[PDB]
Amino acid sequence: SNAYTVEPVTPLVAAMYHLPAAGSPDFVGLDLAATILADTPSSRLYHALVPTKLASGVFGFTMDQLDPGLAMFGAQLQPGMDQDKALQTLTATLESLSSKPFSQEELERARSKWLTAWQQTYADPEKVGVALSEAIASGDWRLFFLQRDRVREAKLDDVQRAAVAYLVRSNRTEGRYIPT
Amino acid sequence: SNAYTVEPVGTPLVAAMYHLPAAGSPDFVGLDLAATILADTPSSRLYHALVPTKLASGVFGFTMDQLDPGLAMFGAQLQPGMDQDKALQTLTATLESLSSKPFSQEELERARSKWLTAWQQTYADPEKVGVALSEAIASGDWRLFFLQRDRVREAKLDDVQRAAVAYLVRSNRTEGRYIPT
Amino acid sequence: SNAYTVEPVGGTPLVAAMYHLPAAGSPDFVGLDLAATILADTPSSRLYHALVPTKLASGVFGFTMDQLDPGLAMFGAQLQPGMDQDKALQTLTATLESLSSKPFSQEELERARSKWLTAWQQTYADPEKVGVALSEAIASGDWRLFFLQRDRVREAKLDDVQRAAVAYLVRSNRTEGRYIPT
Amino acid sequence: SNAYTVEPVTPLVAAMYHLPAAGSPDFVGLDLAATILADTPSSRLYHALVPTKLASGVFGFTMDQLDPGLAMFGAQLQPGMDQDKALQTLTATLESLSSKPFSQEELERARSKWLTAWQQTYADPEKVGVALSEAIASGDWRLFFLQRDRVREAKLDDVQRAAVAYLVRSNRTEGRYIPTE
Amino acid sequence: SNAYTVEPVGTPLVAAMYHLPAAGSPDFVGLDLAATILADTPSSRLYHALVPTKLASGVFGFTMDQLDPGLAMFGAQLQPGMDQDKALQTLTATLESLSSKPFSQEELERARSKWLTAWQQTYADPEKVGVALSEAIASGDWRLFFLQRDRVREAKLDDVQRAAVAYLVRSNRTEGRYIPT
Amino acid sequence: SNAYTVEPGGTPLVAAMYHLPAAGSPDFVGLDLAATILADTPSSRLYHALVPTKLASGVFGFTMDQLDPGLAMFGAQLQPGMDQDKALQTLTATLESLSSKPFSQEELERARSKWLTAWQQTYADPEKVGVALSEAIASGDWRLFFLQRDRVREAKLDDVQRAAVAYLVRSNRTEGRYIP
Repeated sequence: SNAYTVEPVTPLVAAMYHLPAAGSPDFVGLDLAATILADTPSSRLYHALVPTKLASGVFGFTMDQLDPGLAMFGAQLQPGMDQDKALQTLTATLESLSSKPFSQEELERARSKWLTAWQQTYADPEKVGVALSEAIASGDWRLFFLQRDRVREAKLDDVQRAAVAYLVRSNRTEGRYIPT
Repeated sequence: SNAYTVEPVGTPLVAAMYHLPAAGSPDFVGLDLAATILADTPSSRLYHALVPTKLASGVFGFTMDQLDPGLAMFGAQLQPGMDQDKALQTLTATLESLSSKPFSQEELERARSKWLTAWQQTYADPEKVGVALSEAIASGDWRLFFLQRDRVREAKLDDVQRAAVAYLVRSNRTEGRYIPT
Repeated sequence: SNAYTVEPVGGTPLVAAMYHLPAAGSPDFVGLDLAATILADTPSSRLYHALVPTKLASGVFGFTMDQLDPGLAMFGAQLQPGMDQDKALQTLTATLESLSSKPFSQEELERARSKWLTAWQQTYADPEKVGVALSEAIASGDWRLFFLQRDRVREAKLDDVQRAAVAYLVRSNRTEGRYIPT
Repeated sequence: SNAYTVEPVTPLVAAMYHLPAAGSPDFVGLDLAATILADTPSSRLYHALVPTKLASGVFGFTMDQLDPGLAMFGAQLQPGMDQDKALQTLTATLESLSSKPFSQEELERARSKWLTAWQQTYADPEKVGVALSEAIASGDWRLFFLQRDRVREAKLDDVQRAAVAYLVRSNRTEGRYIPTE
Repeated sequence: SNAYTVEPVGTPLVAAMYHLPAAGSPDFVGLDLAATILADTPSSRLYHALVPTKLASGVFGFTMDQLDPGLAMFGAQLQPGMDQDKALQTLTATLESLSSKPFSQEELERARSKWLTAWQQTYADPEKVGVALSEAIASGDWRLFFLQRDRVREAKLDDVQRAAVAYLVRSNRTEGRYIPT
Repeated sequence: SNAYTVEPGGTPLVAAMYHLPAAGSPDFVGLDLAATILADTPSSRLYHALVPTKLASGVFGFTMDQLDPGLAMFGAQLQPGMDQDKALQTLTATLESLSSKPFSQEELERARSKWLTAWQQTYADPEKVGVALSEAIASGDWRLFFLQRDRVREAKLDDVQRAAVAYLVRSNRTEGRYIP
């Protein structure tokens, strides 16, 4: 999944987490969770960061073409903002979701997002060819199809379990971009 | 603006078409954004009204000011057997009774973001900007491409609610059915 | 439908034959849409086979253009310097206007049908593209057309596509033209 | 042609000029001219407007799908920038090319840009169909190839002559967009 | 090559992949072209063997050289309740019994047209070309981007035939099933 | 950067490849930009030395960071008749003689604007940004997607001149030729 949401109204902080096995319920869980966490102003990080003036915009990606595969969350700040506080709020928000469980509505939003994208990919043999090759490079051709099936059958508590299981300190690495 | 959301799982369709306000009206942006709250994502007024209820398999909303007259089109795709008169009726009553379920600020922010994200994609592409400018001239004012953006940027909930309420009425409504024969 | 098929081997003369489309609401419209792909698209197309292995042409093309009023179908051939433009135009129009004695095969229809439906599914999977296709159907006079054209294509019989091409690809509807560079 | 070049780093001014018919041997001259005037940091408009802090960016398009067809040039400014000066500098630049004629280098850059986009169009059957359709809507299907040929054969003097002939005060309309802050 | 063809008028899949010869070997393009004869459009060998027999609903075939080893993968899209054993065995047989049903010139021509049209689209876009040259160099030979093209242009029926029968072999096969949970 | 510019046995081509500096090196952006000036549009150095004079029908220039080691590739497309050795001597001398004909400020602005235009188009599209951050991570540092845009923004003529002259030298030149 790919999310980058910036306010209507450049330093950057990031946090990255190792993903589970490509073919698992947890992987599809965190793919969906990343959308809920970073996509649109309704998302967890935007709501946590922007209205409160700690960040100018937020993003969340799951990057399966890396080995290790990574989920990467972050925020772009304005010139004079507090990187320390921005990074602490970001990781706090991401790592404390048993305190703030996903809603069915949020799950549905992400599921719909994910499946829209798969359908555009499938309708196009050029895109299907790339995706299948990414599947064989991940280890199994069936993944392309398997993952769609996981996403259609995903219940709220799997996705809750995936994110709580993987968005944890022991699996966190931080970054900041501080320009010259 | 552009919305089509279906359920995660030939096909009969029902549609309601509304005339838009003039592109230069300070209600035009109201409707654009309204169509998104109304028809985009599982969270939209139409999806929620038509799909868990099993009245339709998916919903859409489009504003197409490339036409004369300019139009908003909202519709639902049904399954083979679903009651077509029930889907249409629910469809229109959803669109036309927003005074009874008013837009939230969160709904607006959701629609404003999508709109501005689309505008910035147009803007970064000189080919798309040239198209967007000549469409603005075709609607009678080259400024409109930037004016629309500034109006979305400054759009207040009060103004979006009023525009949708003034324009999504039965007297501005043209119904359509497509029944694969 | 849109097709431009070239071979793998002054400037380049082009000859062309123009015909008119049926109304977009007519059964025939998709017939002619599917036909132009059979006539003009890939080395297996009727035009390509008549003009290119025979060395009359460098490539062939076929487009249906309903954004015009009148709506127009355009077929043509790309020439090399030295090739007879009249003999090309001669053969191009003979192929188009004699399908009556050279009827589409089931397999040809399936080739054009598969292409058409793939394009349709790609359009439908994108809200942006659907919004455009819907506005074009409205402009055409029936928002239903976006879906109806699809339904008509998936159910397309060989006899109906033949009859459509045979009634529209006729000399009385035909206007020839040529581009010679410089 | 399409051009929009901004400073590496919502007010706007614009001037718009009627185009000759597509089949006039003036019409590609203006196409190429517009690129010279409006594309990249080497453009006549960028040079006059941007280092001088009258605009953050400039643009220029030929819009042949309008009737009447237009050449549209314009500038985007930051809020405190003098609108009247940017606008007078823009038009002055466009309408005084007899005192600063095109160089062969400029024609070459802009000719390569045109022919590159034409080749990109030509390689896609879908884009060809639309271009052929627009040529027929402009007056003649042959214009699609014939404009390529003219661009290929375009001499500096013809491009000079067409710009100078059509970019004059009797052929232009002005505009400003002053946002409602 | 890419091929994915489905019947017009929650689904299992059965497949078979084979190792390609090295990119730079002469048989490499034969197999690229072969998979198109085999898998692309309703006239393809897989389609005739699996769709009218109602042994499959759609077929695909792709050669993926970015992979190491490179593979050609062929497959069938199934309906719940269709014979999976039979589909795969008819699939694997079709791909392995080509010598009894040799490729026709017309089939070669079709495959070549598609290959070169795609190659021309890559060459037309600097960014794609750079990507393609970059893969060439990773193969250990920049020239390959250009050589493959010339190889395809020259390709003879006899060699495309031998390449396929040399490589689409039970010796070189790995088999797959995807059944929905 | 990617550039291929053509004029209005089969097609032979000749090439010269040079190792790029590290992506995080302050010379990387320099060479990215220099490739544009050297090979993009008729006004490019290679086009001017090779095309008007008829030693080639087109020229090209890429920097390919996704390789290990990263390369600048330059080349020329010839007509069936032309002399390959001459094209290659003229291509290499141009590339290796930039002390003699320094980049202008104008050249640089055209290169920088091209580069930044392509960055804003990526940045505008959340899918594109995700891919670009993956390469950045694969290149060994996520911050590069941004740092390189800041670096292009601030790139001065003399740094760009110096980067190009330092890397486009006889000791870094591997030649190649394609003759059908």
